[PDB]
Amino acid sequence: AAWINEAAFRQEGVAVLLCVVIAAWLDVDAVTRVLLISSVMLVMIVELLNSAIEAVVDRIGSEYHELSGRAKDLGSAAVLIAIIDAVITWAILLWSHFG
Amino acid sequence: AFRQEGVAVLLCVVIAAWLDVDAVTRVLLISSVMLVMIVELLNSAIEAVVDRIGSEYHELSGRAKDLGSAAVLIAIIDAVITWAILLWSHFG
Amino acid sequence: GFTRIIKAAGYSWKGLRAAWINEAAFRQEGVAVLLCVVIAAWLDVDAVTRVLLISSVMLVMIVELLNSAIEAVVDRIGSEYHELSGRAKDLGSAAVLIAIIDAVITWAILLWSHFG
Ligand SMILES: CCCCCCC/C=C/CCCCCC(=O)OC[C@@H](O)CO
Ligand SMILES: CCCCCCC/C=C\CCCCCC(=O)OC[C@@H](O)CO
Ligand SMILES: CCCCCCC/C=C\CCCCCC(=O)OC[C@@H](O)CO
Ligand SMILES: CCCCCCC/C=C\CCCCCC(=O)OC[C@@H](O)CO
Ligand SMILES: CCCCCCC/C=C\CCCCCC(=O)OC[C@@H](O)CO
Ligand SMILES: CCCCCCC/C=C\CCCCCC(=O)OC[C@@H](O)CO
Ligand SMILES: CCCCCCC/C=C\CCCCCC(=O)OC[C@@H](O)CO
Ligand SMILES: CCCCCCC/C=C\CCCCCC(=O)OC[C@@H](O)CO
Ligand SMILES: CCCCCCC/C=C\CCCCCC(=O)OC[C@@H](O)CO
Ligand SMILES: CCCCCCC/C=C\CCCCCC(=O)OC[C@@H](O)CO
Ligand SMILES: CCCCCCC/C=C\CCCCCC(=O)OC[C@@H](O)CO
Ligand SMILES: CCCCCCC/C=C\CCCCCC(=O)OC[C@@H](O)CO
Repeated sequence: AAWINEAAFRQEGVAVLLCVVIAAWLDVDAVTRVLLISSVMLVMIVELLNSAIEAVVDRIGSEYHELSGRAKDLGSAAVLIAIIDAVITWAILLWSHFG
Repeated sequence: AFRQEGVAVLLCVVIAAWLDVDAVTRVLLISSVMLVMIVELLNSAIEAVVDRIGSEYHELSGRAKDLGSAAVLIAIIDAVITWAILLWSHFG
Repeated sequence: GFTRIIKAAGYSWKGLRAAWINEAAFRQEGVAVLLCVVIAAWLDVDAVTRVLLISSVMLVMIVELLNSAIEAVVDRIGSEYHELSGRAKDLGSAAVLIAIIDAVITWAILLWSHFG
């Protein structure tokens, strides 16, 4: 409900969205296509969960606590691992596809 | 309801075993369903925190539940795309 | 932008570092994950199987980190509200254990079909 109107989410969304379109056009087999799409959708999923966690922390207050920062650091780490999994997925699958 | 969610899993698992597909297709079909559960469980956990922070509404209280529900939505969508693509290929 | 990434990549490193430093269980988990990838990378399998073997154990790490974040929130709130902090932790722990089960099963089935 109107969270999709922030810049960072739009660039993240459009990046993921763009990959799904690309994956939908590539001449690959079904299992590869599913994996190409799954890897980038997971990034969007995890980022949504990371932002959701961040919302809960900011909800509590602006006064800083060590665990408040750590929850955000762990959420970011989850996204990073997701992004790496996506790059690796496309790397392994689309290697030697152009030729 | 996780009660119906659990039976929904079994049905997908039963169908997955029913169809004459190889191990890779079988792992993809079921994992996608399992990812929904994981995200839902994670979303439900986030919700449990929000609800005890306060019984009041806040800009950030409801913003979390939306982003969490969005994550579940994206997971369910990915699951449908997977079952569509694979079954289409299987019955090609 | 380019500077958003440096800032976000920095929080990620603090996340992984703090998670590593604070628990032996996490360190041993990261080792188990790291090995599994190395093994997956060297196996003589097709590209989709390779990705499946890698992708799954990665998901374990992802869910682990997300859950650890959620745990940090309920500990932040304090002792008083504990009981629904308990349910949030129970839910998140289910997500972690499910993901690990999926990883274990996936590796079993796939390595079975290949070596068998
Ligand atoms: C920084 C050095 C390591 C970086 C590794 C990243 C890309 C390489 C991945 C593994 C390639 C090394 C050979 C292992 C392997 O894949 O065996 C498969 C074999 O069937 C043909 O290569
Ligand atoms: C209610 C709207 C839901 C989405 C609208 C319909 C989308 C059409 C198909 C579902 C996913 C297709 C994505 C993959 C694709 O385009 O390749 C198709 C081809 O691989 C079939 O094997
Ligand atoms: C500066 C623009 C960057 C664009 C993003 C990168 C583009 C990636 C791939 C471009 C080619 C699209 C795939 C076309 C293709 O493989 O053909 C599919 C097959 O059905 C042809 O009959
Ligand atoms: C080796 C060839 C790879 C070809 C491209 C594969 C890219 C796959 C996934 C990357 C898309 C991630 C989109 C989300 C994103 O970047 O936002 C996260 C970050 O900007 C927020 O801090
Ligand atoms: C185009 C951008 C590249 C981005 C960097 C990707 C680094 C991460 C993982 C590297 C794994 C790719 C190699 C996998 C592979 O298929 O080996 C090559 C082999 O198929 C050729 O015989
Ligand atoms: C021969 C086997 C096919 C017969 C069709 C019977 C289908 C029965 C159950 C299908 C799976 C149940 C769970 C899937 C599901 O609920 O997806 C809905 C999803 O959009 C979440 O609302
Ligand atoms: C060919 C028949 C099988 C179709 C399988 C398609 C898989 C789609 C979704 C899999 C996950 C099921 C999750 C069910 C769910 O969360 O719905 C419950 C809720 O929406 C009802 O209020
Ligand atoms: C050899 C390594 C295997 C392939 C992975 C290579 C890494 C490629 C791109 C990663 C850089 C993007 C950094 C994204 C990031 O900072 O995450 C943001 C997140 O933590 C908070 O939104
Ligand atoms: C194969 C692609 C991803 C490979 C990594 C899989 C899991 C990701 C990270 C595992 C934990 C890395 C954190 C290491 C770290 O920060 O330790 C610092 C500490 O030892 C300093 O004393
Ligand atoms: C908690 C248990 C998780 C354990 C994590 C580390 C062990 C997991 C997988 C490693 C066992 C694979 C052994 C088979 C293998 O490596 O194939 C050999 C292949 O290269 C044939 O030459
Ligand atoms: C925390 C981030 C750490 C990132 C770790 C980097 C990932 C390392 C290896 C993943 C890529 C494996 C490439 C597999 C490969 O090259 O084998 C190709 C072989 O089949 C040739 O036919
Ligand atoms: C077949 C053996 C059981 C395996 C369980 C896996 C089934 C799939 C999803 C179940 C997740 C369990 C989450 C339910 C739960 O924890 O509720 C209890 C707790 O949250 C408060 O009562």
